[PDB]
Amino acid sequence: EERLKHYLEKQIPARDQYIEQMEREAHEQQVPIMDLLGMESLLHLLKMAAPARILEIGTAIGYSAIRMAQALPEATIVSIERDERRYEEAHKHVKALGLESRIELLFGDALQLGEKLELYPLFDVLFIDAAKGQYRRFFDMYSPMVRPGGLILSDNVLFQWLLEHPQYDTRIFPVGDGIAISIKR
Amino acid sequence: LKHYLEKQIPARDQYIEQMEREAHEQQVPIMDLLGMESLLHLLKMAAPARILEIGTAIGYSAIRMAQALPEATIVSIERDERRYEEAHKHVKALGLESRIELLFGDALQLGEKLELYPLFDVLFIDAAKGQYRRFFDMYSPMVRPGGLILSDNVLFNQWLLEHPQYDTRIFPVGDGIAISIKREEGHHHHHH
Ligand SMILES: [Mg+2]
Ligand SMILES: [Zn+2]
Ligand SMILES: [Zn+2]
Ligand SMILES: [Zn+2]
Ligand SMILES: [Zn+2]
Ligand SMILES: [Zn+2]
Ligand SMILES: [Zn+2]
Ligand SMILES: [Zn+2]
Ligand SMILES: [Zn+2]
Repeated sequence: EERLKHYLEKQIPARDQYIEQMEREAHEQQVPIMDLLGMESLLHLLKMAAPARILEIGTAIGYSAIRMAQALPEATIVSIERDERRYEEAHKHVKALGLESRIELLFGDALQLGEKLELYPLFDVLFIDAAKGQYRRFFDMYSPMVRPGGLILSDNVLFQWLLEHPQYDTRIFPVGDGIAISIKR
Repeated sequence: LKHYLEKQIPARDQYIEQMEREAHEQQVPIMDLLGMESLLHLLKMAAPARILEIGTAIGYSAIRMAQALPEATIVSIERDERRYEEAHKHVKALGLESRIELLFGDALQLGEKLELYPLFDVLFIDAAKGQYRRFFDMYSPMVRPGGLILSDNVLFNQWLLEHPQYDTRIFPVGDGIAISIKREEGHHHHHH
């Protein structure tokens, strides 16, 4: 509701000038990114969970990975990105902010990166956007890489096997178009 | 979407359901069901070991948190003698006495007692109950860095939002829940 959203949106502080330009670039180049309010909510949920390690599927231009790394200065992010041009942009944006060492960008097809990643230590958080497709495939491949007690955040989940998945305690939260928060048993 | 979220509620133990109807029929402060379910999920996500609550009422929130977090301990403070006695019986009913410690007293008079306890991961207070700000100031130093202060009934706030030692956001669930995350000479002047 506009009243409530006006109230909640006035609470959003300014980002780094470089980050605000990234937001403009994404709009200009029709690259979806999370809305400012949804993003502040997600970053707050992550701060509450206090993760050391985050795996994100679908880097795009690196906006979400950079926002997370900046909000969680002691976390490390691994982010997977298909395409070279978005991947290339993302790499430069990460480097621009000196975040190479805390954001590992993997290029490219998450489907043939799972063999690499299974030698990594378990992740505290997995972030997947159901809207980028192959949702069931990435959940299956990467959920085993999340620690017990850990979180899978599924953006756009409703846009049932998840909700009824025996190993996960799942609830949908009103962030953006609905985000599933699944806590691993 | 918002209609789907409206219905997102699993059945509670019959005894808990009876406590809910009782709170309603007897007009005892109780967290609304959708806010409660969201709060419990956020707590599970944060995995706190030690929770302090100011305002036990009849023990509904203490009980539901203890049930959601089987490893955690809860300390809860209530000033109304009738409510405290009822809460104590409900806690006993459910076999939860070893994990829920109920204190009868005025929280604003119990600071020195509570200082003795180990730091809490979560402080739960109610923006709709009296003395909210005094409770915040008094008990926030008893929360660990990185810990949470959760405030119920925040929408249905400037001082809270700009209080320096906390990173606070308001979540639009139930009646509004604020989640505040705790941040980490004289003659001497001669000679130096
Ligand atoms: Mg309420
Ligand atoms: Zn750029
Ligand atoms: Zn390939
Ligand atoms: Zn929408
Ligand atoms: Zn009524
Ligand atoms: Zn839950
Ligand atoms: Zn009763
Ligand atoms: Zn204060
Ligand atoms: Zn209400």
